[PDB]
Amino acid sequence: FRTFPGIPKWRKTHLTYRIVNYTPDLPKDAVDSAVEKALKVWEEVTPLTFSRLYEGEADIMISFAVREHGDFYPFDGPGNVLAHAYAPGPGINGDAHFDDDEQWTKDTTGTNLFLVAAHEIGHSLGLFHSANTEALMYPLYHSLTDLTRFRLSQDDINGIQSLYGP
Ligand SMILES: CC(C)C[C@H](CC(=O)NO)C(=O)N[C@@H](CC(C)C)C(=O)N[C@@H](Cc1ccccc1)C(N)=O
Ligand SMILES: [Ca+2]
Ligand SMILES: [Zn+2]
Ligand SMILES: [Zn+2]
Repeated sequence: FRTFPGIPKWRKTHLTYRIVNYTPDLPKDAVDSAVEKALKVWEEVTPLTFSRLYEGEADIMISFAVREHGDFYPFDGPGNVLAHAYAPGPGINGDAHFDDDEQWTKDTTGTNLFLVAAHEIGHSLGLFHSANTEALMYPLYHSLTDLTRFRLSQDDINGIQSLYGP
């Protein structure tokens, strides 16, 4: 497990993400919105303030890809999960690859570029793996994607209470 205290591998409580690429299916624009939303309430919980790439490097950068790349999770094509992501520090710091195999969709999900985002974004920092109802860890895209107040994992939130160092 990652996270805490005084935050992960960042000396800022004002971070960023970067959709390196953005597969133009949701569209690219609604894929940015799938991510950017996820981000938004992750910044209500911790003291952090996430946003898209202010400059330089980021926290969790993401590229789309996995039509069948073969990293972690499965390139399963449109439908299923999709992110074959791995941790903050390890990978292009906070690395996640989202099935460009999909045709991003939010038809309940099918696949929506939003939870690959949540799973990734929460995965990197340290709100990484649990088992609840609403959590980023509630483990199969049919989520509580009401990202107005998504209310992340309550356990992996106890790690966002670290991000929250200040
Ligand atoms: C983003 C979050 C939802 C990821 C979860 C849980 C997780 O944290 N795994 O590490 C997941 O990977 N679930 C996969 C496991 C594996 C394939 C990587 C799954 O059950 N996927 C469904 C996809 C799905 C989606 C909608 C309807 C039906 C089925 C499946 N392959 O049966
Ligand atoms: Ca898939
Ligand atoms: Zn990959
Ligand atoms: Zn996971």
